[PDB]
Amino acid sequence: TNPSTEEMGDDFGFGLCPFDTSPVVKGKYNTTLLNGSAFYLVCPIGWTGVIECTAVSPTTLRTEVVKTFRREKPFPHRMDCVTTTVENEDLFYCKLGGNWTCVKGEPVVYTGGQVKQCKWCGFDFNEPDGLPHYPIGKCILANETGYRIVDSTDCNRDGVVISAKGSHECLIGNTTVKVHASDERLGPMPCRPKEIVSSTSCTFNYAKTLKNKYYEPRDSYFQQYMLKGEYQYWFDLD
Amino acid sequence: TNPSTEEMGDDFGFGLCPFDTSPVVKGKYNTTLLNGSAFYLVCPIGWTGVIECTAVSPTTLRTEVVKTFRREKPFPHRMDCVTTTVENEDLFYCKLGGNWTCVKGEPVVYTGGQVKQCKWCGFDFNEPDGLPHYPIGKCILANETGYRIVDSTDCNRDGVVISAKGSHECLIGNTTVKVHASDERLGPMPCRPKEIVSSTSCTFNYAKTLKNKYYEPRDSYFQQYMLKGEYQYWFDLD
Repeated sequence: TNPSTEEMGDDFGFGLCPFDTSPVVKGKYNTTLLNGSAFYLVCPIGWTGVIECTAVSPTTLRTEVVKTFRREKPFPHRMDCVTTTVENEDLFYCKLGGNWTCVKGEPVVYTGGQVKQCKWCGFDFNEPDGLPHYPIGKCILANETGYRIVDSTDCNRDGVVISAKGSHECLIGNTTVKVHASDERLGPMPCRPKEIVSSTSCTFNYAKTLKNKYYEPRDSYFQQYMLKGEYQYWFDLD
Repeated sequence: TNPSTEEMGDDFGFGLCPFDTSPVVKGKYNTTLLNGSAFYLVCPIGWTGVIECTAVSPTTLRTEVVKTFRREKPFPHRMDCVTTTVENEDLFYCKLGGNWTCVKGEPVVYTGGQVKQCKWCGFDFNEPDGLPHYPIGKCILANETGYRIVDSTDCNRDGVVISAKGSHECLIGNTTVKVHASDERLGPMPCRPKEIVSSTSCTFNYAKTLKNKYYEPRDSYFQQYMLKGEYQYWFDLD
């Protein structure tokens, strides 16, 4: 008295205000567990702030300070915190702090492991089948509950775009996925077809497609995607 | 006498030995009508040399030239001197000489008129709908007996050459021209095919082509000449 200064080292975290003073908060962000007398703060990584175990006269009008806990340098990572909160379902990496304090920043890029879910342009699958390269779009692991970005492929495969509204469905891997066209030239749909509806000598089987687009595989007796204009057929003779 | 010298006129014809003497001809071509003690010269178009009334006396053997008739510059054309013969079935421009005296040579040449037969690669031809330009190769009229000569586009029209031994029956005009292959790259069949064969549930026709050559026309449906490698096909898809 009056004032003081306790050079707050890195491993600061908990102490006791002196005479049951009424402390306050004024710094950079909000990450307090203030009691009313002593205190206890939660994962103050990168937190520049201070508090004065104050005093105030009710009757008269003045307010002083008996102990200042000052700070000017960052706090590196410390005890058991989490560097990754959530947002809707994206795993933005915790920028300025820890749990429930997590200020947002960048998304978490991909390093390695073994995946268990993947989502893209408005659809989600589970295994390599049908996709040009696995991983893609964005994915996650079995342990967690939010996605990790990695790639940013264009919802497009030469004229064919994977939106989420209109028109003809088709199955990549194992899941129904919508698709929306663009041009009108030759173009291989990357999505295996929906329903094979049919109807020895001259036998034919056929599906449903868009304009001038072919879907794998080619017919046997012709070796040329028997396109047509709206239906890619599949012939078979005796 | 002795040894005259009758420079026969440019309009010479009938012959007249004197006091009985079997003639002897020593000319360029072979165009002398020998009729006893009197010759007759029919069409000597550009012919020189000499011809002499030689006599034979059985006592001594002093052959005596009494009447020698001579021509000093080539003879012109006059009356019934046909200068247009043939060989088997091939006309040739009779260089020098007329009736039964066609020392043939260079070929005839076209210039117009009114035709009704043309010939090319092992098969005779009639109507214009087909070969790239009517007429072509060699042709004749209705009055003559043999063909002329005007053009010579080789019997090779895009990959395929046309010859005489099989192996596929394809038609042009109203004829029936044989044809054989030669390479693999995509080429257009220049002869409408012969027999159509079929095989509603899935109606379709098929004939025979070769490797990658297409018999016109394309089905409006798949709007591209289909093929297998050994056949070309035709649907009716209502």
